[PDB]
Amino acid sequence: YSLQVTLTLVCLAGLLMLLTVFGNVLVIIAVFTSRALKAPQNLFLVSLASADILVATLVIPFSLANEVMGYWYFGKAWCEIYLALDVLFCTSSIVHLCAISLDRYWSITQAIEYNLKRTPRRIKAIIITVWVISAVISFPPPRCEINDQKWYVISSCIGSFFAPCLIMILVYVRIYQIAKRRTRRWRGRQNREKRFTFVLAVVIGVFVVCWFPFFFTYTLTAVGCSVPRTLFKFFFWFGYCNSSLNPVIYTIFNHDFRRAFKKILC
Ligand SMILES: Cc1cccc2c(Nc3ccncc3)cccc12
Repeated sequence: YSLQVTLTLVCLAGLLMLLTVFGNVLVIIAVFTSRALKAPQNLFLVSLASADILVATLVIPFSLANEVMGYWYFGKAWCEIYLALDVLFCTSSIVHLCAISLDRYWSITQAIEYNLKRTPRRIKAIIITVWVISAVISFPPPRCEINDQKWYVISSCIGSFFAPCLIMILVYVRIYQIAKRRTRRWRGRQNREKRFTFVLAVVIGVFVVCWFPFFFTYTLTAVGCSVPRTLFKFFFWFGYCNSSLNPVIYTIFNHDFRRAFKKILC
């Protein structure tokens, strides 16, 4: 492997881990320290931040060690569990994003009924269901490689990314259509149209641009195309990289969160 570039790589990934943990814990605090943030829907954000902190703190070094060291030095008793835990954490983050999107959609449409049914008990039930589905989809599993079973890989990739991606796309397309239909003083309204298009396109695009390449390229390898070469590692690294940005997308566009972060910083 590289002799000085390894220092550049290890340096860069430590930077990544730092940024991730920082932002996610900032959220967990703001959310836990802000009275205006005492809403049942922010439990999803808290769970997502906790999952991302766990992944960044523990899974990254083993993958940072791998590639860098160049081989799996830790106990072979760990690859079969390291890979599964990585899969579980990433799928849990994705499912948390999808559940947050679904809650937003159900709050925007059928607002009265869903507000009647927005109990913290239901919020916790959804959180536990997400975690249990993440555990179920990760229950099946000098070197360590990811699983290569075609059927298992295809099923896991499909049910862990493609379904939540489609659900998020549909829900946010519906939300965009609703906002546009309700869009029609006038300068403020037209400014608001532009603002919402943005906040949604960023949310719709960061997740896709960060995960679709890996999962696409992942299946491509599984289906047999396997054209991805080295770029897969870059696509792989884009995915962890996506987690660090994840809290920013979901918290910056909310004033109650902005002001809480400003208070915390100052
Ligand atoms: C099916 C599945 C779902 C979630 C994560 C997985 C993973 N780990 C990654 C992959 C991309 N970025 C960060 C971590 C490896 C192999 C399969 C996975």
